[PDB]
Amino acid sequence: SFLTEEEQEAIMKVLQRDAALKRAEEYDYLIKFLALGDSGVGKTSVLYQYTDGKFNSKFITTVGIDFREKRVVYRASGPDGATGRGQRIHLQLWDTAGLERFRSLTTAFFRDAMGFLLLFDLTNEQSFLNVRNWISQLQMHAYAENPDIVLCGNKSDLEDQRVVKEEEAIALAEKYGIPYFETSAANGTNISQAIEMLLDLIMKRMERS
Amino acid sequence: GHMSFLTEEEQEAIMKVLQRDAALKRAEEYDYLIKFLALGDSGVGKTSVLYQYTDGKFNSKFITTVGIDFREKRVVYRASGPDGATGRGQRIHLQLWDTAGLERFRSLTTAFFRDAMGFLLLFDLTNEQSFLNVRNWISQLQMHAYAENPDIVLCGNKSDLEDQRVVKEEEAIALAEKYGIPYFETSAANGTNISQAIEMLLDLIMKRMERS
Ligand SMILES: Nc1nc2c(ncn2[C@@H]2O[C@H](COP(=O)(O)OP(=O)(O)NP(=O)(O)O)[C@@H](O)[C@H]2O)c(=O)[nH]1
Ligand SMILES: Nc1nc2c(ncn2[C@@H]2O[C@H](COP(=O)(O)OP(=O)(O)NP(=O)(O)O)[C@@H](O)[C@H]2O)c(=O)[nH]1
Ligand SMILES: C=CC(=O)Nc1ccc(S(=O)(=O)N2CCC[C@H]2C(=O)Nc2cccc(OC)c2)cc1
Ligand SMILES: C=CC(=O)Nc1ccc(S(=O)(=O)N2CCC[C@H]2C(=O)Nc2cccc(OC)c2)cc1
Ligand SMILES: [Mg+2]
Ligand SMILES: [Mg+2]
Repeated sequence: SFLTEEEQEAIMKVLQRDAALKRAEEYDYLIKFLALGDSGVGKTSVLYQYTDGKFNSKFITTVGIDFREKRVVYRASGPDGATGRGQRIHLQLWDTAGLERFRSLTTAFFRDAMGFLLLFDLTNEQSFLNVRNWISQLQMHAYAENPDIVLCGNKSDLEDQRVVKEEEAIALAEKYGIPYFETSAANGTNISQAIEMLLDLIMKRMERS
Repeated sequence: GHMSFLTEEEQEAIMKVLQRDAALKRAEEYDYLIKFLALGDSGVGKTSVLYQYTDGKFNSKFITTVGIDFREKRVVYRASGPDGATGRGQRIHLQLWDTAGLERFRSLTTAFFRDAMGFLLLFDLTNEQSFLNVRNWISQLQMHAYAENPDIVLCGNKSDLEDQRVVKEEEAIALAEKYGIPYFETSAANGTNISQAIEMLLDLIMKRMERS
């Protein structure tokens, strides 16, 4: 078991990199958010796909905590399909280990998030079932009582082993008022649609300020 | 080395510390919340200094901090002035992070540097080794504070032990000057300078804050 020196140095590396990044943003605005979910659901894969278009299938469980950036451009996303001239958005995309060994390390990074990507594994029902607790965890620890969440039933490319019925998943999302997307980190289905939704939900919350 | 992962109990603690923090923060979403953070080697006096500060009390049993905690104290801060021009009393809600010191908690404690507008660095006067590591703490603070050239006050703690004092006074004033930081010699037991150092830190933060 016992946590090793080499793994802490990586985490100090991520931390050292975040601390550097914040010091510089000091684009148009920096929009931070955070992906979480049981481990082995594709947080890293999903984010990797989204940023780089690639996908490794070797499972490399996240060493506690990591983050990525995309310099995307956000546009209006207005009513009945409008689009006013949109902004530059530096993105920061936290990736949390879903394991026990880091439940208390990852939960400290919620404070830096402005939205959330809650992931489950369409091929693993317990991923789906534990989704309620994850949401509980987010109201309890995020920095607004009703934090913006987009849910993702990831691994949509593995139909011959999909045990979560879209009915049950849409029903869970409707019960909380959270957008649902079924996603694949293999081939990128809805990977863009889903995080951009969060971005809209997040950017629109700032124009309520 | 062989650093143990957090037991569930250990993680139980820290999760409710976090839960505590979340509420505090959300609640403040007639004041001015100010935070800072205690750090330095294990056993140098970190919690005790803070417990002396908030409750005017001291406990002899070493109760090593399980990763992270924080204490609060309401206070009134009045501006400094060029000819004793002390300004209006500001209510200042104070959150005081107490970080562990054992290395096995290093990356958990460093996470919280983004929440701390200043740092209270402790070594022990009865332990030169703790005093020697202080350079590496400042280097860890330059590296991971979310503002650069961050505000630090350095505390030589345990000053009420003079038969056990080993850190020469001059070596510390030296350091504190080379790095240009306030140095205080403190006692978490009798309370000598505890208040003065913490008041100094908030002052720095306060003046630093209104650079605008
Ligand atoms: N077919 C398919 N496999 C995927 C997809 N996303 C991840 N996987 C696979 O599922 C496993 C889990 O990947 P990973 O990104 O590490 O998941 P994670 O939830 O971030 N793990 P951790 O929480 O430990 O960081 C890997 O073997 C990966 O290749 C996806 O969209 N489709
Ligand atoms: N005589 C004396 N004892 C002190 C003083 N400050 C702390 N102590 C004692 O020395 C030990 C230091 O304990 P404590 O300050 O709680 O540890 P800490 O700095 O928070 N380290 P940790 O990272 O393990 O939580 C305890 O036994 C405490 O009671 C002081 O000024 N004088
Ligand atoms: C939970 C999600 C939700 O639904 N709402 C929600 C909850 C929390 C947060 S937030 O706490 O993370 N947050 C607000 C904006 C940025 C940051 C902040 O406050 N300050 C800051 C200031 C200066 C610099 C700096 O980086 C360099 C950062 C945002 C949205
Ligand atoms: C607070 C301590 C800390 O840990 N970090 C930290 C330190 C300083 C600042 S500072 O911007 O305010 N500042 C500008 C220069 C120094 C200092 C100042 O005002 N006067 C001064 C003090 C000593 C010698 C000296 O040379 C003539 C001048 C901000 C953060
Ligand atoms: Mg991962
Ligand atoms: Mg302590």
